[PDB]
Amino acid sequence: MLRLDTRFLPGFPEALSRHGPLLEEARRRLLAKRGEPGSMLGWMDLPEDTETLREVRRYREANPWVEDFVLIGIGGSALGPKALEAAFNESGVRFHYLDHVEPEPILRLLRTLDPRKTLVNAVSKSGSTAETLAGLAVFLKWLKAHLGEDWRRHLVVTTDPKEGPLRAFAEREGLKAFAIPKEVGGRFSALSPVGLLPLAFAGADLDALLMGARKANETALAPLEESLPLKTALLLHLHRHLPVHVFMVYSERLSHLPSWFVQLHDESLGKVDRQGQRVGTTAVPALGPKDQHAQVQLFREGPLDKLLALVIPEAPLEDVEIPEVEGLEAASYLFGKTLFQLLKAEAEATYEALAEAGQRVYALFLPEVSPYAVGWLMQHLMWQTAFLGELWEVNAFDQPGVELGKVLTRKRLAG
Amino acid sequence: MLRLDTRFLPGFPEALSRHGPLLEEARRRLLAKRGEPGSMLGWMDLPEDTETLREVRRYREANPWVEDFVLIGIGGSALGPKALEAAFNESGVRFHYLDHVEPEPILRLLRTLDPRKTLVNAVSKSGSTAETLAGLAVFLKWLKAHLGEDWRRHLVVTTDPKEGPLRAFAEREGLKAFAIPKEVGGRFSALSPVGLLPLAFAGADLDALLMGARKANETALAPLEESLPLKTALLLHLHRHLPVHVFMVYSERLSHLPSWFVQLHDESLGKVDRQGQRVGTTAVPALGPKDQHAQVQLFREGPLDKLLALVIPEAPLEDVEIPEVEGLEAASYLFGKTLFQLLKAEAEATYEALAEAGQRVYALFLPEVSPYAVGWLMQHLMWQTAFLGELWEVNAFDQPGVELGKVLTRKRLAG
Repeated sequence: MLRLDTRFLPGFPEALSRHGPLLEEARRRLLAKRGEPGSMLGWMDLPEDTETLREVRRYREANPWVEDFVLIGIGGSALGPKALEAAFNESGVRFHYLDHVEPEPILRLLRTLDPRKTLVNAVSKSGSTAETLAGLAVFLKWLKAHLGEDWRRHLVVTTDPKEGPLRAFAEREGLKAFAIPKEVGGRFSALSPVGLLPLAFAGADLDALLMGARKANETALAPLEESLPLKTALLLHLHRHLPVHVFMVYSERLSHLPSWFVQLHDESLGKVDRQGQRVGTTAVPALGPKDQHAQVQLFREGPLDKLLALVIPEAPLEDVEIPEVEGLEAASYLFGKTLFQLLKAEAEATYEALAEAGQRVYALFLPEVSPYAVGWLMQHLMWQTAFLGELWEVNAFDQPGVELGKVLTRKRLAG
Repeated sequence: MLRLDTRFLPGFPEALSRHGPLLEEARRRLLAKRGEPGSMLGWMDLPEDTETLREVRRYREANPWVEDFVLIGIGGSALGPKALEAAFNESGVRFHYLDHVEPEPILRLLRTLDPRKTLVNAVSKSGSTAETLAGLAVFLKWLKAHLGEDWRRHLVVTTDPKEGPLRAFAEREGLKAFAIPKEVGGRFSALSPVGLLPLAFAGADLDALLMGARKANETALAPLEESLPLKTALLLHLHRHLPVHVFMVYSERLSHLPSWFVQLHDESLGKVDRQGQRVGTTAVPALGPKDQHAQVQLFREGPLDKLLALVIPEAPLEDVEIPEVEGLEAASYLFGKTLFQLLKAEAEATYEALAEAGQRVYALFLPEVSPYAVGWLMQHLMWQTAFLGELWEVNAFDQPGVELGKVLTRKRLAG
């Protein structure tokens, strides 16, 4: 059960009632856009597509030879997969993310990977993302050079079902391809094959992941008092006057989740509203307890300009008891305790410390770090973001600001 | 040679001139503090220690059996090492960082690493950091159980030369130990054995790293016009009221540098000044070009409340030509160009786009990503930060805010 804790924000229950109408209206506006072509709300439906999932799995089982999975993708095509694979890799398959174009790290891959054991997954919604095309071209030459005509079995594409150069290339070469639904933006595509394909090779429980996401869907359409997504949307809305929103996760397995959320929040809400005003808060990634040794100092004695969300697990999947050390008595207070016990204590300690310093902070508790709880959390955050899009009167599903950089890049490349 | 570019900040030359006296005094105040025990300015001298790096090299050479290096450390004892090792690993030795206490990831390491090929490095300045003592306890049991009498050779300690439980433990057990100078704080310890030891096993050029840092020391003492650290200190100072400071690096090899800077900036300047006021800006990490697909959208159309610094390399160490692909004509504009050429184009393009959007942005150019250039950059930033400590009238070398969390943690664990 994903649980919202606002022990340090006493006025919330009342503020929720007060803003009930506003929230109901924001939700009404969003839902009224479904089915409308181009509204980009397809991410709502991904958790219900259990058939594509079985298809992804079948393909994975038909290719047990894969030892190295090279995902050539950037942004929405990489952050979700990275976040999920780092947390649920049970298969031992090695994942390499080409979410950049710096030559050296890529040459190292070409020189250390066995072509016969490598599967390249080119991922891009439009299929024309510059970085991905560049990386693909490099890996294609490599594949053909080492595998001859047997290269095609080593390249799988994930892109729009009909449009774009990747789709066309896949059709032309008879390559296996998965689809990113037309109405699903890259930023909201984590639960589509974008995330499902690599997770299948990672041997994660895809069914549990989607089960969690479907539960989040239920909370999104539930009565206000049970609509967690609307509650957290309100929390951010009520603190929209604070420029920074910190997303801190107390888990190493979920070390890549903060980055995924930063993109979700930043790219969705950093927009010009209906009123022509530049809006959006700055999402800042953090991990616990490591960031108690990097950013907490600032949260504690720096400006009171932040709204902090802490994601805390309540149980481990497999704990470890901290053993006694002869000759190291200074650590005796730890002996007998478990690592998760230390993890949880630090999370609770920091949560309190942040509140004691006057910062506005709340927590989202996860029963444990599992596909079910994480799928719930991610889908929840996508809903949160979508609702905020209504409350802030912006288009939460586009990204007008990234176009110029692409044009200027082409210019400098050509002349 | 590091290069500062302020092409999109036309009023900077006048501002530098006008604030000349202020900057000169900030520098004088900092330098006047040297010599005085407890000033925590030992990081200025690390580049001139031409004895310790030899000792580090000899130790490494005497242990060519290491295939896996497990660094148990957090915050200042982990970020510097991660940033450096990720950028300069030439040996292929696999590094594992215990900068957390979540049970599963650690259990995975205990079950997949070969004890005979593993070297454990416990790093902590105080020697009593909770997370590190817990991680060490666990690995100690593991080492003893699988290595017998030869366990001691697989554990090396990096801590204060005289204080703390780690120092005492190392002397009691006859373990190899390296020293973090008394006057060197954790977040300023990257060029001490904290970073030198792991870098040695990574096969990187330690000498070049310190030489580059020495160059930065020179710039810190140079005439104002040539003192890059005082110039960037001014830039951050002139935007001290803006809540956010983005640090974006256009390199994958340096993917861990932003995190290192965030701790350096946040923990040092997020303080209560001498007038009792809360000060400090929020450092936000970013990587190029991947963040053009995640955070740039917000920088482009969101609030103009940031000062952005872009770190851009000017040359690759080894480039890669993007090969033409038969059947992928939509990518022909990339054929013939190189990966670095693309990287550079995107960096310049984004730098300009950010300025076009009205954001206060500047760039720091590195000749290439090398120990020399990066050592220069890191030392430059430490000076920048120390100068800012004077300009903002705060103690940039302590961290009062993290104590409560530790106290509450012990309280929780006890009961």
